[PDB]
Amino acid sequence: MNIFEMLRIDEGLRLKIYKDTEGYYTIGIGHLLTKSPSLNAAKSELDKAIGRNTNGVITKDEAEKLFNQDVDAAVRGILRNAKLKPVYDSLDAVRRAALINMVFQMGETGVAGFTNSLRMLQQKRWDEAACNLAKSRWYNQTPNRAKRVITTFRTGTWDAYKNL
Ligand SMILES: *SCC1=C(C)C(C)(C)N(O)C1(C)C
Ligand SMILES: [Cl-]
Ligand SMILES: [Cl-]
Ligand SMILES: [Cl-]
Repeated sequence: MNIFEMLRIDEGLRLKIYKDTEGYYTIGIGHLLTKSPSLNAAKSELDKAIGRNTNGVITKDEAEKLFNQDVDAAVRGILRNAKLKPVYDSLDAVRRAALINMVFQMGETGVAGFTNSLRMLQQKRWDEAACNLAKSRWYNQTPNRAKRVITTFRTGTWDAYKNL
């Protein structure tokens, strides 16, 4: 297991524009296109992202290209953020992946806002952190995915991703 395999499990792979869990136009391996309700706006975002006039459909290689960029953007976002960088630096490789996962799904700003959870993580109070993380819109809206990420923070193992 690694961050790519983890996120691939959590985000799936779809080669045609589809609506994510929040009803937002997405493609590939959880590549958010726009929050706009306009399919045309989403298609324009796609074309710009890929560098060609798509028919709202991409190849597996193109999906994986955007995925690589998105993982890199999540890491870059953590490292540039004053709240997230110290937490990330304090974590082991497995838990770092769990943090990258959260950033991929909700963005740098969103995760940086989890002040209490971040403190418990930095403190290495794993069970306390896990309970605190569950008290969120994030957990309520995507409970199976959040449960997997939380288990990863609680244990520092890939147990939540092994049967998957
Ligand atoms: S992480 C959720 C938990 C709560 C809120 C109580 C106190 C019921 N627990 O025993 C857990 C730690 C499972
Ligand atoms: Cl998805
Ligand atoms: Cl992009
Ligand atoms: Cl879920």
